[PDB]
Amino acid sequence: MLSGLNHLTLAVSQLAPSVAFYQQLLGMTLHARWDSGAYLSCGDLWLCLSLDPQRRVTPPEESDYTHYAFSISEADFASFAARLEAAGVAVWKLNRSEGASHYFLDPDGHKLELHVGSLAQRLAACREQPYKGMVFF
Amino acid sequence: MLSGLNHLTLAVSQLAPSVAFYQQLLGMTLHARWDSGAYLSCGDLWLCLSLDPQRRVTPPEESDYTHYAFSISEADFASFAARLEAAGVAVWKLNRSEGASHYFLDPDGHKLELHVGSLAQRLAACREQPYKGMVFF
Ligand SMILES: Cn1c(=O)oc2cc(N)ccc21
Ligand SMILES: [Mn+2]
Ligand SMILES: [Mn+2]
Repeated sequence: MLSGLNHLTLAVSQLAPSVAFYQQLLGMTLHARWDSGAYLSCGDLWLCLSLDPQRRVTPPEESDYTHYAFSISEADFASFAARLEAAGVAVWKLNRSEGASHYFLDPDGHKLELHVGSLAQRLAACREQPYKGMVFF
Repeated sequence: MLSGLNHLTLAVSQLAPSVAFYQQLLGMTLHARWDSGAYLSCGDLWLCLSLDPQRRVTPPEESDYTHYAFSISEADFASFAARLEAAGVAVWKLNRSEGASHYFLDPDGHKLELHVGSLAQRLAACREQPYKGMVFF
């Protein structure tokens, strides 16, 4: 039986700016760094950055909707989003189709998101404003 | 401050086989489905499948090392790997690291993994046998 996400591994093209982005800009905890990667945590999430010569810097119009959302509190959301904006962090989506979210890109174009709220809260919101054809189990 | 992974969203080319894969084959809980996606959970993980015509069914040689690892106990690992093998699920890598790992592909070529072991376990092993260039914090 599967019990959750053990880790998220992101392929990166340049290790140093990617470590800086996740550690310095996003505030995640850096545990170790080596010539080809780094291990960070974000709460219980184990994040691995893996240096990969195959990774390309990808504009958001060239990638699909696969994305990674990080939890942030209602009290912290707006100022964190505004700080990313003021720092010049690129974006990829503006319309809030799944609640309170800020959509932004990492240095390689990985699609990231700040989101306020749990799955239970999103299901409750969807009952009132459901997506087309929505069924709840 | 970011407090964890809020959700993982995978773009999918065909919703029905992706739901069958994550719900029926992998045993995740299906909470809701709509015309263009689904919400599932796996322990604390909130997974969203998003129907996206831009998703390509991508051979593993054509994607980078970005991947998503799910937790499983050591005791359950071999029978879950055998379940995936019975269903003909392709493997994209052999394990050569600490902790059991099974590297498998979803219907669209998303790179997945079953892994046994925590970040703390990995860091302890790395302390004893550090990777090239490894620094701890
Ligand atoms: C700046 N820095 C650091 O904090 O840990 C490192 C490890 C390596 N391999 C190279 C550079 C660093
Ligand atoms: Mn999202
Ligand atoms: Mn892995």
